[PDB]
Amino acid sequence: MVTFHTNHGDIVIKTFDDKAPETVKNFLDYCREGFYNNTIFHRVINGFMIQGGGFEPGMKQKATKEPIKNEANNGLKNTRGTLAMARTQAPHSATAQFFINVVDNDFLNFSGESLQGWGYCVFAEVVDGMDVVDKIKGVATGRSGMHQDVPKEDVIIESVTVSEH
Repeated sequence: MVTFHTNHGDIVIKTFDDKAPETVKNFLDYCREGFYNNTIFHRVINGFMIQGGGFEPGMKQKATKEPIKNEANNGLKNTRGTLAMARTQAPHSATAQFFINVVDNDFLNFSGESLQGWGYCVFAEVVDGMDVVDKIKGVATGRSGMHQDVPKEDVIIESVTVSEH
């Protein structure tokens, strides 16, 4: 279990370790090491998703570890409340950034091991705190340089709690 302690409340997450083993290992390593502490949700698009795990207040992008294999061929779907890894164009480019689907986003789902089909790897889901996710998704946003949909007031992950068996 992972809990993001945000300045708007707790987001409580169950991870799908066996379905996305490299992804969950990467995520938990960042959690346990404090990487997500003092990071923001820097991209909030109502009716789509909320994204974080990369920037400190002031839009300061942190150094990450090397990227991970895309495990989206695990059959898990980007339904409302799931977490998936953000990434750039290359399939195996995810590092620390993740997003929470706020509606079902079928168009993000894996359809093939290809540039257009690889999709976005689901590795966890919110089990409590969707009210907090729903508060975040409705905040006022604007531009920061190249970035769009940046909350005008910082939505901050202050700390995390990891519990494992």
